[PDB]
Amino acid sequence: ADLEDNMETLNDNLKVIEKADNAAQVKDALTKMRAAALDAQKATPPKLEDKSPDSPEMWHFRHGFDHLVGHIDDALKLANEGKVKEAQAAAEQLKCHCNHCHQHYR
Amino acid sequence: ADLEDNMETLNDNLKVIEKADNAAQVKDALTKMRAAALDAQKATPPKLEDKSPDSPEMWHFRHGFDHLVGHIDDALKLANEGKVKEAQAAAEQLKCHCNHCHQHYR
Ligand code: HEC
Ligand code: HEC
Ligand code: NI
Ligand code: NI
Repeated sequence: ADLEDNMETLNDNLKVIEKADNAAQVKDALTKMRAAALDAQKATPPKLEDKSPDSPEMWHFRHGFDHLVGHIDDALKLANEGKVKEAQAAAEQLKCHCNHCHQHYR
Repeated sequence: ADLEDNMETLNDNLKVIEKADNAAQVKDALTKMRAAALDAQKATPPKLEDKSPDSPEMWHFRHGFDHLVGHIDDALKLANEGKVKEAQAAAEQLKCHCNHCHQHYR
């Protein structure tokens, strides 16, 4: 899968969590988001195609996925503890991670 | 200044920027936010007193302020270009940083 695919997965599944018709859909969507974020961390965004892997722009891009994965894991822990409403509230706060990275690099 | 006064400065100046309609107003408010964030960048929240300076929790707290200052700096550059509406949109996006740190450490 490519970066565009990963971003579609992130977008669809964030919306799944918001509209989840049952509690179990939340964990499943978070699981897919986690994998998409780790896959996207290994891509080069078009606006950074000139930059080397050691460039500060690429460093911040990769770090954004690490941080998103950490907050996905926090929400997964809540869901796995049965605190699914808390997990859904935590998932809503993931949008700020999308917005921040996009501000820089989308 | 203390943490609570620094936080009040950030809180009030976000609204100053939203209320503004010219580049000088936005620049002046962003400059005040920058000074507040810096004054608190080296401090320690109550819930982290018993933590090493290099602990993961302290490191994430400090990265919170460093990253907020970076995005204030980016919004300042927009104001300095006369890009009032873009600077205001960047300022509104700062709220993600506020809520992210609070949810971890408030
Ligand atoms: C960087 C660390 C990112 C994070 C976190 C998220 N996204 Fe992203 N996104 C990023 C880039 C660099 C791009 C541009 C990709 C390109 O090839 O142009 C995008 C793009 C999107 C898109 C549009 C995809 C397309 O087909 O053009 C969507 C729908 C999208 N991103 C969604 C999305 C969501 C919902 C995120 C949070 C859960 C998210 N992204 C995180 C970089 C980064
Ligand atoms: C961590 C890196 C933070 C960032 C970024 C922001 N804030 Fe914050 N805030 C933080 C702490 C640890 C605290 C509590 C301090 C304590 O000793 O309890 C706060 C508190 C506030 C408050 C309430 C003030 C009070 O006296 O309780 C407000 C109104 C506030 N913070 C606003 C605010 C805004 C608008 C921010 C972004 C622009 C922001 N904070 C960032 C830690 C951190
Ligand atoms: Ni975090
Ligand atoms: Ni950033």
